[PDB]
Formats: sequence, structure tokens, C-alpha cells
Amino acid sequence: MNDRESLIQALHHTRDRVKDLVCSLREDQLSVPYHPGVNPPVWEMGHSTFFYEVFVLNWLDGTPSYDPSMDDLWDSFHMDHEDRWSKTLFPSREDTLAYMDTIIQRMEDRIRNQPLTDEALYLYRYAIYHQNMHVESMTWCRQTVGYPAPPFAEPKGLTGVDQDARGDATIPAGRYLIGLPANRDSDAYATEDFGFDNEKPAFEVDMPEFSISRTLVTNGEFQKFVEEGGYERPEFWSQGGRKWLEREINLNFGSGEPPLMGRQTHPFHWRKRDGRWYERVFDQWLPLEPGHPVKQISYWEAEAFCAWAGRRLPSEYEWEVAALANKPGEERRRYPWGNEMDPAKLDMDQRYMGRVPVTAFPAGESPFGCRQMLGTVWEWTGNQFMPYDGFSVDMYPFMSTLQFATHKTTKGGGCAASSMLIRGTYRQAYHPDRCDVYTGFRTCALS
Ligand SMILES: [Fe+3]
Ligand code: NA
Repeated sequence: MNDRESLIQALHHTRDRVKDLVCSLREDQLSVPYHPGVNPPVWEMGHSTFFYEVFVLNWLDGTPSYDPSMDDLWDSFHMDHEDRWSKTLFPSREDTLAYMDTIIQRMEDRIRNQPLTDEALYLYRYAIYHQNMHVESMTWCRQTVGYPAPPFAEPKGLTGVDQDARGDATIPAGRYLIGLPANRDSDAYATEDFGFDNEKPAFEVDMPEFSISRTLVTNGEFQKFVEEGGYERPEFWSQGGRKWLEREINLNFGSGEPPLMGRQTHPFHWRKRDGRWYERVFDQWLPLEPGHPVKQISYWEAEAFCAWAGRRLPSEYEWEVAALANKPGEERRRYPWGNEMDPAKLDMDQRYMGRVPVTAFPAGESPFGCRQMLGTVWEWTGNQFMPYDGFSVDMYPFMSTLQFATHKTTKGGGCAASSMLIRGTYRQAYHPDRCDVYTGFRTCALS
């Protein structure tokens, strides 16, 4: 993108996603059950609109907030999670929609009527992408609480078989390139070198040879681990995993049914019915297909499956090498397949929702033959989410700084995220306990 036409089309597409997410709910659904992983949908709309005012309109022009009384209430750093559920502190769906439409129009007016400097373009992209982060969170909120799929989604997926594009790819030892230049080091920091602070600054790594699966772990592969007692056999689980395994949760959360407190013995959204596995897909239970990727599993579940399988997770640097194969002084790519985004090459944009065969999208393949490095699921890596040496915070300095060390790095972009913000250098931190985000994994051979 980067051109005004692409920018403005992205702005309207994002606005329409947000509006479809809040407007297709009944009024009584706007107040969602509390869960530490969701937010109320009117609040996410107002918060993601406010970001534009803070970091584009007021930032560049000194423009006052549309409603200055809201500045601390729409702020995600100042507003405690639980307080976002107030029916009194926040406007109505109708008024928040009107607020959004006004700000989206100011955005388009400003894009058209002011110079497209690197500084402005950088902030336009950042704010639009931040709103798309909330398009993803709003989509998974529905899954967490058992609401219907969004009207734009096609959650039954690619109906679409599995093929002999499997096996490991071997990445030869060598010196590879990770990340993107620091903003101050690149005149293309608004365009070709755009990324978030955690992608920067770029560095070289001496990589030992390794072998990585060409395909995501499938339901059918994971099902064997589950059915042979994997969750009851703590030899496969790490110290953290065993603690997670012992936690007591409401296993019925999001199902429509009363609370059922218990320990987890299989992926949270799976349910065996008369010996056949099912998965909750928003407000429906669908049969679990063997060749679709296993998804919405914690880091610990992925980690224990690897131990059982005689495999390991990739580090995030092995992951990015296998996805993009960039070397210093050679031509760089941002996607496994090259540098031009085509949404048909990957499962993103809140469409198939991860129900695709793990060998699908051959045009999205990496230079080593790995399929669906981008899209389908965010992939767990072995690393704690940490700043690269030389890190500098973005103008919005909380993009990364609250999630270091406690979270894992995940890579690639999940099915509910938007393709317009994704890159192979992208890093999405997730707490390792979470079962509520669109996470999956592929494995590597032991060293
Ligand atoms: Fe936010
Ligand atoms: Na992926």
C-alpha cells in the first residue's frame, strides 16, 4: 500500500470490519461475560478510534479530542481492564459509532489535504494497523464468549484436501538477517522498512543447520497425543506446563451451558462426542477435521506435544529464517513468497478462521517449502518475547514494553488478524497460558 488510495481503502475496510462486529450483535450481547482475554465491543471500537486522535490528529495538528472527557476512559494504559465493563462511563453503541465515523472522516480529510510526508504516512499506517489489532481481538472475543461468527467470516473454512507437501525442510547453516532497520537508520521507515519497535533494529545471526516441518501440526497428529493420555502423563510437560495442567477452570466457558470446573485434558475448544472429536466454532460445534491445523492451544500444550513427539519448537530466529531466508547484502523479502501482499496467498482477514488443510496455499510457500508460515495461526516459538539489542520504543511506547519476558514470541499472523499489517519480521507476544487466541505451531527436529 503506502499510496493514498490504498491507505484510504484500508481505512474504510477497517472501519467497516469494526462496524460489522458491533452492529451485528443484539443490544443484550454488547455486555459480554467477563474474561481476562476479551474487551467489551463498544469499548474496543471507541478505544481504537481514540488511538487515531492521539497519535495522528492531535499528534500532528494539535487538534483537541472530539470528547476530552473520554481521554482517560478510552486510554488502554490508564483504563484498568475490569473498569472497561462500566455501562455508565461509556457512550452507547449508537454514539460510539457516530464518533468513529467522524474520526474516520477526519482521517480521510487529513490524508487527502495534507502532505504525505514519511512522518504522516508512518502514523497513518500505525493507527490503522492498531485498529486492525482490535478487529482481531473483537473476533476472538466472540469465540471466547460463544457469540455467532462475524458476518464476514467463513468459519467452516476451505471445503480442500491435504497433499504430499509434507516432511521437513532443512535450513543450511549460514549467516542470516533478522528484523528491520531502526527508524532513524532508514529513509524508508514509513514505507518499505515499516514495522513496530519490537522488529528493530535488524541484526545478523550465525544460524546452525536445523530441520523444520513444512506443515503446521494437524488436529489428527495432536489427537493421537491427546487420546494416548498425553495430558495425564506429566513426563511430557515442563515445570510451567505441569502447573498449568493442574489449574482448575470452567471448562464450559463460552458454551452456553453452566459452569463445569475441572482440569484440562485436551484442547480447550475440543469436545469428544460419542467417540468423535468436535470443536466449538463460535456458536456451533463442528466435527474436527484431521488435516486442519490444531489451534487455540497454550504454549504448554504445544511444548508437551513436541516433547511427546520427539521434536522441539523453533526459536523465533529459526522461524524467521525458514519463513524468509534473508541474508545480509542479498535481496530482502517481507513475506515467504516475496514483497507484494496478495490476500489469496494466506488464511487471514477473518475469513476461513483456520479451517484450511495444512498443505493449502502453495503460492504462500517459503523459499524452503514451508507452508502457511504467514496466516492460519500465530505460531509458538521457544523464545521469551524480548527486545533486540538496540531497541527503541515507538512514539506509542507501550506497544511492546508491558509484554517482555513473561510472554512468548509467536510468529506469522493468525486467521483472525488482518493481512495488511503482517510481515515475516512481525512478533506477537502471547502469555503462554492462553487458550483463547488463534495460536498453533509447527515443530523442528531435535539438535
Ligand atoms: Fe489498543
Ligand atoms: Na502461520
